[PDB]
Amino acid sequence: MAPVLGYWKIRGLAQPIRLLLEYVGDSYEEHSYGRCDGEKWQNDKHNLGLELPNLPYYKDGNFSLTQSLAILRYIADKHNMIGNTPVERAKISMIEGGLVDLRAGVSRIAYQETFEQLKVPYLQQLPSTLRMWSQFLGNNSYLHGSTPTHLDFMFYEALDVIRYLDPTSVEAFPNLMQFIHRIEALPNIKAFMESDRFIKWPLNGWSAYFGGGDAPP
Amino acid sequence: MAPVLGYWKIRGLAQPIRLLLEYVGDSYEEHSYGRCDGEKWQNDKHNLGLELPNLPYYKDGNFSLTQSLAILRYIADKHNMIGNTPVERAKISMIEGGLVDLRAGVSRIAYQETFEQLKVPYLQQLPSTLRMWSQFLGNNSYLHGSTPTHLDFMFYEALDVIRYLDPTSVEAFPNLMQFIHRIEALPNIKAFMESDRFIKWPLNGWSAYFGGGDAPP
Ligand SMILES: N[C@@H](CCC(=O)N[C@@H](CS)C(=O)NCC(=O)O)C(=O)O
Ligand SMILES: N[C@@H](CCC(=O)N[C@@H](CS)C(=O)NCC(=O)O)C(=O)O
Ligand SMILES: [Zn+2]
Ligand SMILES: [Zn+2]
Repeated sequence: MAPVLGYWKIRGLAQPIRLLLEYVGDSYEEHSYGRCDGEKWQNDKHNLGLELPNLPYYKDGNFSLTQSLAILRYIADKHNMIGNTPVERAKISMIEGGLVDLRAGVSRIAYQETFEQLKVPYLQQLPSTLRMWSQFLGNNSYLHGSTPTHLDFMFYEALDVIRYLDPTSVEAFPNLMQFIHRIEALPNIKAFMESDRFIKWPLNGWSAYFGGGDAPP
Repeated sequence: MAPVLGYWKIRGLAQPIRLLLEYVGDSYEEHSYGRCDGEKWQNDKHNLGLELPNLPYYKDGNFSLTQSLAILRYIADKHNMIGNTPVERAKISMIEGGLVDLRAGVSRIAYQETFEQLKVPYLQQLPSTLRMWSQFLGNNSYLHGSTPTHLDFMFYEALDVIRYLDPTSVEAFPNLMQFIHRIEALPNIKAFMESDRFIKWPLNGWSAYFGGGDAPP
């Protein structure tokens, strides 16, 4: 019995954790809740023993966790990706926070029925947001240090979702386009994404007006 | 030139940082932006050399940070409050993310015109969330370990903001009320709350329909 990752059968908040685990090659099992599996989650949520029940959850025998960033960080920490001194640990936590915000900017408007109109000031403001990430990355291959960390898988998934929302926005920054292909070329990431384990869709929860439904529109 | 904390002159995301800095008694300068000090922020932002510009920011010498949780954790890390093992560190990250959600539940709805109608489902769901937190605190004085951490100040603030929105919701859980009085009695915190540094209002941005404007309604 490997460590279990529990989440909706969507990319959402779990995709970076899935990408990280496949990158480092660790053993894990997913317990995936499909669109009609709400009751089953209601049962686990009551019975699993989670101290702060939520999705996603992570459970390895008696040890359990909720909160996407806590679970990412637990795996990142087992691999020495959360930095070495108070200054570095803090820098890494900043970058995390910004990447949380970058993904959630999509999430915040994607469930709204007025998505198509919220999209317009979203795209007016996005170039300055992408510019800041594009300048922060500069000509480094990765966000922090010289090898892939959890930060890169957060950043990847946010850039891939935004590129699907509006490709021209992301194409204005050559280094963010090259980052995207660099991650998809990491051999473990490429093998994952070619496997039947990979959830390509939906981006958000099924009920979203952008990146929802069972299949791309 | 002690450490600068920069933020709008609101409680919002920085209040727990102020309460923590106060609690450990470390020296710090606040640069506050008032409701029409927005142009000022843009100019400062221009010069602060922030890698990922935002508010709140924290700056000490040539070390700068954004993201509220990363600032909180840097201060907490310098005081041994982020945990001393991988399981522990992770657990603390999970509680933080929970507390981020707890406070953001109010912000999500507070800016909308339709706040008063969003409020109805919110308070339908609120007792089982408060119940989750009440059981997790259980008999302890503090959320994690036996002395106060950044966690407690995040929790205190979120509880106070919810107390305001609906006093009857929080009064149902005696251990949570006691928690609030405990935090309030802490000598450095009492002194802080009696000083004219202390920001009691607004809870959120001035433009919010709840916990906004110039004064309690
Ligand atoms: N801040 C949390 C958000 C988790 C959350 O909101 N989960 C949603 C799906 S994205 C959910 O279905 N939670 C379980 C529930 O509502 O019972 C995190 O990062 O894990
Ligand atoms: N997740 C971020 C959110 C920061 C944020 O949105 N800050 C707002 C105020 S609460 C802001 O005014 N940012 C300044 C700017 O965008 O220039 C954090 O926790 O610090
Ligand atoms: Zn590993
Ligand atoms: Zn100190």
